Amino acid sequence: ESYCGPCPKNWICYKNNCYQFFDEEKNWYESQASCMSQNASLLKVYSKEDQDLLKLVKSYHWMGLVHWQWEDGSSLSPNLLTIIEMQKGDCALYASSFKGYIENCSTPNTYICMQRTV
Amino acid sequence: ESYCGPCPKNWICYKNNCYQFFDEEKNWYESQASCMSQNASLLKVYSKEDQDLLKLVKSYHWMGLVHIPGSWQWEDGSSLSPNLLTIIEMQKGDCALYASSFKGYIENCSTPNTYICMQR
Ligand SMILES: O=C(N[C@H](C(=O)Nc1cnccc1-c1ccc(C(F)(F)F)cc1)c1cccc(C(F)(F)F)c1)c1cnccc1-c1ccc(C(F)(F)F)cc1
Repeated sequence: ESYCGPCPKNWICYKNNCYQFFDEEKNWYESQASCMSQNASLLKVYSKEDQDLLKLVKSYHWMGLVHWQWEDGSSLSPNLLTIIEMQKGDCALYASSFKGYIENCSTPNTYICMQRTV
Repeated sequence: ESYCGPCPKNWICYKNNCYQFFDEEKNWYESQASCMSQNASLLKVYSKEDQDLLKLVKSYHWMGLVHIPGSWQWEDGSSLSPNLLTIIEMQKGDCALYASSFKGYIENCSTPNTYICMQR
């Protein structure tokens, strides 16, 4: 047993990360700004074990991966995501299980915001 | 305060409730026993606000709602709140599957289904 967080009330907490799904479709840049306004960033995938809840995510959602590195400038670690071509573009949609579909950054999509606690 | 729980280590926490999805298909009675083995119960729906994450649940899963011939009641013996679930009959049964958004499908208790456990 343990506690999870800290997270704001409207976020799912899993292994001390906070996740929130946004159903209003936006391009990658507008989604990034939305997460920032919530003291967060777009989903960053850094651990298959500590983020194994992402195996259960359905549909396709902006994550913070750009052409590959994350918003915060950090690199994509190997053996975390299978990146699959789909549409010509420089952004990627998260899909289960641990897949990234390359997508046009200007195409509206739903998105996942995430806050790390440490 | 800003922490959620307590909950078992690898469960999801939301508004101080803990949830775990089980992909193994079991009948209602086996699912109930599985949650109890983990010091939990099958999903109980009490608030569309506190449990609005249930709007995002895909597919159908056992919850702790049973018919006692009476009315629909939860495992713990408490009553189903009105205006919470829309109950839809499509099989002869005394048990119910949760489906989004805030629906309960009457289902044969013996039919294997995936299930959701919950702890508070
Ligand atoms: O992924 C979407 N739904 C699955 C789903 O239920 N998947 C299953 C598939 N097959 C079978 C079962 C599930 C499943 C069933 C019950 C639970 C339970 F234990 F919770 F009870 C969890 C999973 C999902 C995944 C993680 C957490 C939750 C939640 F906790 F909210 F219930 C739900 C989904 C679908 N449409 C739009 C948006 C989403 C979505 C996107 C991001 C996020 C996140 F996490 F990033 F915020 C959450 C939801």
